[PDB]
Amino acid sequence: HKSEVAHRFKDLGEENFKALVLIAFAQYLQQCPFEDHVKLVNEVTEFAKTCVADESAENCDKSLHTLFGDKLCTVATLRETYGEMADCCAKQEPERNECFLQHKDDNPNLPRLVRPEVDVMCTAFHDNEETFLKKYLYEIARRHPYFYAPELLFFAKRYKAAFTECCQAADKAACLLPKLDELRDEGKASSAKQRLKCASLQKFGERAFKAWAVARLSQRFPKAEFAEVSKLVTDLTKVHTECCHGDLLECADDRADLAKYICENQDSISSKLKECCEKPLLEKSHCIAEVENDEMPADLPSLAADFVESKDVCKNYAEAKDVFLGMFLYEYARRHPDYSVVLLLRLAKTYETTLEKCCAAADPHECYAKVFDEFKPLVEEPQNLIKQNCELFEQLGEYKFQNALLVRYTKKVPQVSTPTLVEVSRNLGKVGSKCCKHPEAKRMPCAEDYLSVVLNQLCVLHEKTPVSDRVTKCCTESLVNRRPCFSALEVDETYVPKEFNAETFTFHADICTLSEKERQIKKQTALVELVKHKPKATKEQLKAVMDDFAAFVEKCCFAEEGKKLVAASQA
Ligand SMILES: CO/N=C(\C(=O)N[C@@H]1C(=O)N2C(C(=O)O)=C(CSc3nc(=O)c(=O)[nH]n3C)CS[C@H]12)c1csc(N)n1
Ligand SMILES: CCCCCCCCCCCCCC(=O)O
Ligand SMILES: CCCCCCCCCCCCCC(=O)O
Repeated sequence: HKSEVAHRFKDLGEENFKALVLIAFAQYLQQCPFEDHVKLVNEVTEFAKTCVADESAENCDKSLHTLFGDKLCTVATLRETYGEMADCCAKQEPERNECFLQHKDDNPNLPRLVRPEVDVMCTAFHDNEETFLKKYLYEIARRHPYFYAPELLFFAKRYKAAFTECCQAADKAACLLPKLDELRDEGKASSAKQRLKCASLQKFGERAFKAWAVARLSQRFPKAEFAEVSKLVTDLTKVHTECCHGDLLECADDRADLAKYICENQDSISSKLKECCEKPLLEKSHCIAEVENDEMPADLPSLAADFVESKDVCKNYAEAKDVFLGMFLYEYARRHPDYSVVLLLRLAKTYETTLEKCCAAADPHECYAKVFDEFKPLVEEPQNLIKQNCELFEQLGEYKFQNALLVRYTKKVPQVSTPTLVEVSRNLGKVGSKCCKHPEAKRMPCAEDYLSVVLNQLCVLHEKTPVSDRVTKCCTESLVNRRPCFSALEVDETYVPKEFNAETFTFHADICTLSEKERQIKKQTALVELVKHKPKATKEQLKAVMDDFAAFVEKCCFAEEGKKLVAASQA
């Protein structure tokens, strides 16, 4: 268009425009205070209004990158605060913005955000609602420079709904705190899923990402033909490649073009896209990315005809292996939306290995004739883990299930630090409470999403501080074999028990006033140290020690009765 900034202002609207501009500047100038960014937003917005009134006005014909880069280089504190980022200003726009992207700090050293009191938040939300929501956008954008800015607007509007409803209820804290914990966890999980998917795209290559996209899209859109799914996978791969690069402009236009195409070909893709495609342009791609699974045609034949019993299995495979394997993934994924994506990739890799061996053997047809039998043990393994863990979760509670996982994982790998074993087991316990409530149709896909972000953060700290050879051996393994190995870990019999420290098991009455979360973490910390001290302790012996601890904590609310509890448990 003649004035691109005017076109953006008319499409997004003034409110969304200012919010997106605040996020854009906060992701590049992460160290500048909130008041400086509010001034920059008002200046860009006032300039955009001159272009809407007259697209032929001065500088209105410049590109968004030029206008943004020129405005980024007008900051007086650019040389002193960001240093090498000021050297980017001596380059032309094609190289200047790339120089800006290279200086985005994915891990800035900013202090933790502290949740204010409920009465303070509600008062602040009432006094100045706009700056309240803008402060949220500023703090999260500067801490996550690659966070998709429209998705950040999606969270900000949910905070507005949370404070609007809860600050007028009879009990504000009971209403607001569960919603804030939900928005906090989903926000941290969103940025964590983006970082993992971007890092996996650079390491494992584009082929592995397309294989993942084929499986997930075929589950999402089972009524679509393979040519349609393959066209969506190509566009989706291009979208993620650029969104991972950091250029917000190219990322958003790609997602806009993809959502526009999907909404224009609903009859060839899915029937569940009626609601998402009626939403505004800013919310299309985000909505489609979380659309519900469509129903399968139900008239789908078996896969043995095209992939097992046909005489041209090796011929069609030799013509284009990834296309043939992609068609195998497409057909298997559209028929099993209850499987996890990594499970479908597990079956595709098995079918790929089989064809490589069989198509070169003497009798290929007889060789891969029983390939589907290899898929059954691979499918039963996660299914039996879901039933085994959800049944154990049903007998116990969330806290008791977390303590059950603590003893299991401490015996298997006691070399891991105690706060890590506690934090991981608590998160794995929340995975069980969230996914075991779903029916079996959504249990395995639910577990995959939450386990992928928990197993990665377990090794996000273990890669910086290695302490176990078995843990780091399977976080360097393939992505489809990461979870199966963690389930295949065994008890370390060659582990000498840790020395008994009296100060470790020593407890004081200060834990009786602490919150429930604090008393649990303190009790769960001592449970790991007990297993590290006596890994050969039976489940019956361990329960007797835990039952005496719950009774001693109730009676002591000191050190005299604690000495008898240590000596009795040490026998
Ligand atoms: C910007 O914050 N300032 C606020 C305010 O609104 N705080 C809210 C509160 O308690 N919040 C929560 C959360 O739920 O923890 C959070 C946590 S969400 C989050 N935190 C991270 O560190 C991160 O990396 N990613 N994500 C997604 C953010 S602000 C909001 C405020 C209100 S009155 C006042 N004086 N300050
Ligand atoms: C039409 C798009 C085809 C995309 C390529 C599909 C290749 C399937 C390979 C299956 C095994 C992959 C395992 C892995 O990459 O981790
Ligand atoms: C979320 C990044 C892509 C945004 C555009 C979405 C286009 C349709 C995606 C369909 C759902 C895919 C979800 C997934 O692959 O995990």
